[PDB]
Amino acid sequence: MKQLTILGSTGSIGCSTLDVVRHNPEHFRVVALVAGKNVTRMVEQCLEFSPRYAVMDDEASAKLLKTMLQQQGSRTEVLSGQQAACDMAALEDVDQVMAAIVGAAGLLPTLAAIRAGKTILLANKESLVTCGRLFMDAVKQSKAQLLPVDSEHNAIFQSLPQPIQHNLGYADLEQNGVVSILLTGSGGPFRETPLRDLATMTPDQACRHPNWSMGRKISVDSATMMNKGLEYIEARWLFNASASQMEVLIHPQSVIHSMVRYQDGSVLAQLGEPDMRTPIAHTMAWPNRVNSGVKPLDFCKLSALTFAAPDYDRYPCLKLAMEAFEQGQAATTALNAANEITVAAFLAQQIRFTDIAALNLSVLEKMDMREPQCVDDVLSVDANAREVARKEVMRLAS
Amino acid sequence: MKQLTILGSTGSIGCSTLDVVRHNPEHFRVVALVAGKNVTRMVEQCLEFSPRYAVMDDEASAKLLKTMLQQQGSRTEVLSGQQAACDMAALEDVDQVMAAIVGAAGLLPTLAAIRAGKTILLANKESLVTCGRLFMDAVKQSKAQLLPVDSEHNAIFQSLPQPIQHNLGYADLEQNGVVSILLTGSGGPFRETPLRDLATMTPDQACRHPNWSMGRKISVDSATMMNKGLEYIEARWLFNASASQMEVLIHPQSVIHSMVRYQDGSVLAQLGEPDMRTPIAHTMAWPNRVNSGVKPLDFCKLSALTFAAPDYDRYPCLKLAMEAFEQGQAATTALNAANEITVAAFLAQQIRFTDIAALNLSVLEKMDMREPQCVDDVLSVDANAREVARKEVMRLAS
Ligand SMILES: NC(=O)C1=CN([C@@H]2O[C@H](COP(=O)(O)OP(=O)(O)OC[C@H]3O[C@@H](n4cnc5c(N)ncnc54)[C@H](OP(=O)(O)O)[C@@H]3O)[C@@H](O)[C@H]2O)C=CC1
Ligand SMILES: NC(=O)C1=CN([C@@H]2O[C@H](COP(=O)(O)OP(=O)(O)OC[C@H]3O[C@@H](n4cnc5c(N)ncnc54)[C@H](OP(=O)(O)O)[C@@H]3O)[C@@H](O)[C@H]2O)C=CC1
Ligand SMILES: O=CN(O)CCCP(=O)(O)O
Ligand SMILES: O=CN(O)CCCP(=O)(O)O
Repeated sequence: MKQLTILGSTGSIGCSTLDVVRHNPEHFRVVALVAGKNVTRMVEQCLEFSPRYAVMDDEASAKLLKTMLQQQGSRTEVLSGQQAACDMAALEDVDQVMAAIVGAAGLLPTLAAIRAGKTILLANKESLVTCGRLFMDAVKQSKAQLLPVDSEHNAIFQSLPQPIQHNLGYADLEQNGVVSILLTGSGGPFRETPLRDLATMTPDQACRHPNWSMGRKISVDSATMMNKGLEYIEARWLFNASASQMEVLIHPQSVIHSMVRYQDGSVLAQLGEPDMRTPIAHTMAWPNRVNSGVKPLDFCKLSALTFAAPDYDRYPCLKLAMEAFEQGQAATTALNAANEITVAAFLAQQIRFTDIAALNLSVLEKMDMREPQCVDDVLSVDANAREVARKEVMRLAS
Repeated sequence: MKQLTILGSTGSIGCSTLDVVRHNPEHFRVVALVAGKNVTRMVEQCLEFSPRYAVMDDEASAKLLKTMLQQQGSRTEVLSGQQAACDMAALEDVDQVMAAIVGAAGLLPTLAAIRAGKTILLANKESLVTCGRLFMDAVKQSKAQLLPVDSEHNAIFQSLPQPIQHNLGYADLEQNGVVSILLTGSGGPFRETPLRDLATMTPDQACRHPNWSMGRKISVDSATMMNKGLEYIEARWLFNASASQMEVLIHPQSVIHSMVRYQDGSVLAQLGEPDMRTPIAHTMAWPNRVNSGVKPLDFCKLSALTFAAPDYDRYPCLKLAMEAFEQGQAATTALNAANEITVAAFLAQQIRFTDIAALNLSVLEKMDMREPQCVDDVLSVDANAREVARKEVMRLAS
């Protein structure tokens, strides 16, 4: 049996992860749950799975949680704060850490798991994007194995040969017959929206993905295709790919999750229902397999699968992220930090949908800072670009 | 470097194979070529690649070949007949044998390669279909590794995990997380032809595949979907799959070549241009990769990819083959033998297109014979069902 600490257990991926455990009691046991403010969800999960520990990031939420748990007679002890999260990710009995906190806030707890040599089920993409080579150095230095959870990177992982799978980010693609990595695809809920209508799209409209049920941040990133930009940066670190070995493709139907080109013409791909339990269960069981709760993909009830090239006028964010990689880690760290702030601003109805890409570009220009040489510098650049992002948000606020 | 005997070098797959060699002189060398009657093609290939030996099955064709070769000053020695083919497939210097003769005639030379412990690049599907468990017993008994060349079985092979790849036909699918094998797909050139028009389709119309350039036999089998029936039988032996672990799906566009379901919902698939150099080059280089001459599949210039369930009224042959597997090896051997005769009859304009499935059914009923216990019995059943098939052909001939 394998034992998990789940970071961000109350989110969409954390809930999908717990459902995989729920469908496989004899293979998986949850030792610790870690979240932020969602008390009702955490108390559902603590009473159900009886974890040893439960962390809420915010102190007042931990108090409410302990009151309900101690009333029912639960054995789950409640802690709080960032360091508690880091300690839960480094427990001796833990075999796997589902890194599924949203944004760069999940960096430090995820790095604690990596320093303790845990198997990292990596979903929290903003952490790798913002930390870059320093994240990959930390994994190599320790005894830790990265298993990508993100639909796209998991699909690519499953379509890569074993020398790559067993030396992720350090193996050579060309030596193993890989020409490029094909990153798909959805294109968001405003794919077919007229360009001049994009600015009037509300948060509720941006969070209604046709195929995916996700958190709010990641759903807005799907709409702007900043998600694909962040996954592009991430894929280059995860799979040791250069700009010329990367491709980006819109696939509206979200059936194909991503692909890998090979020298002989072959393209290996992962397919299935647009449902995160599948890739989550891939990593939890790898190199074996388990049932995830997802039913078999019925090919006779599908929409015709199409592909199209991404239009940078429709998706200014994609361009921002792809060029931020060429600009370096300071700009990338600054971009991700800015995108976190502007997406939050958009959801709070402070700015318009298309203001996300305008203000993101603005923050990047106003940032002038040295390339991070350590994790502290990564957080200093992140903190400083958030300050700038907030100022710009208020420059477009009613 | 690796050295090949190519069986059926002058056919469509043999030509595709030689083009892979042509694109990789430093990785591949042809020691021997083996064909039937196509003298102009064999003399092209002997003068180009300067093989040690060249076999033509028919004696008069070997004479014509030797005349031209000895005039130019070629070092290639010409032999003839079936035993010569078997000896070429068992030469000490040979590393790989491309089994690409059409029909059951390729059985014995392919079995010679298997007894000599060669790496079998298996394209000749009628040999495995007609020989069944006895073919798989011969491979296990020897030091031989099967690498499927057929578009579909190669795609499946590339989408299966390594324990299956390294113990093909003897490994357990369920233990390795495989739920089913998804076999696609094209549906032939008469897919959208009205049912009542099928009987007036000419040989020339049946050999015009939208996506594939193949030999005539295999193209008619695509039109009746007997090809998919033969690949269904073959897939069950190659990958140790039961009826419930097999699926059949029409995919008109021929972009996806076949897929594999997994327990967690995952479906791994191979994609690419409909071009046999790709899967051929997969096997020749495996587990490495080489260039095959096939360009990268442009996803932005594709037709929408559709899938549909096969209709047995449109494709009576598919039903015949799937049920012939339940009926045993004698019926399967008899069916394949009958289909060889009727497809030949159709191409020679002796019977109509839809007469293929009628006469195939007829032969099966009139056959009453014991299950083969050895290779000799397989050939006795094959020989006897050809006799019957010929009689039935003349019962519908003008
Ligand atoms: N959902 C999906 O289909 C996919 C998500 N991802 C990525 O995975 C990550 C998770 O996304 P998703 O689950 O959708 O986001 P959600 O908004 O649904 O949930 C995020 C989780 O993180 C927790 N969290 C936030 N801040 C902290 C903190 N500082 N300390 C500890 N926990 C915190 C939240 O707790 P709480 O809610 O209690 O406040 C919540 O449980 C993201 O980085 C996303 O980009 C990648 C591919 C797919
Ligand atoms: N073409 C394709 O895309 C695919 C083919 N296959 C299978 O692979 C095999 C090859 O098919 P394909 O190349 O299309 O067929 P072709 O008709 O194009 O060629 C068949 C080859 O076999 C040779 N041959 C026939 N009889 C004998 C004999 N008795 N002794 C030695 N050689 C002989 C022919 O020689 P000659 O022409 O000189 O008489 C020819 O070179 C078939 O079993 C087919 O089902 C499977 C998947 C795809
Ligand atoms: O894992 C899932 N994602 O990454 C979100 C996919 C939606 P997109 O393809 O529009 O980014
Ligand atoms: O390798 C190629 N084939 O098997 C022929 C494919 C055409 P079909 O899918 O119609 O059988």
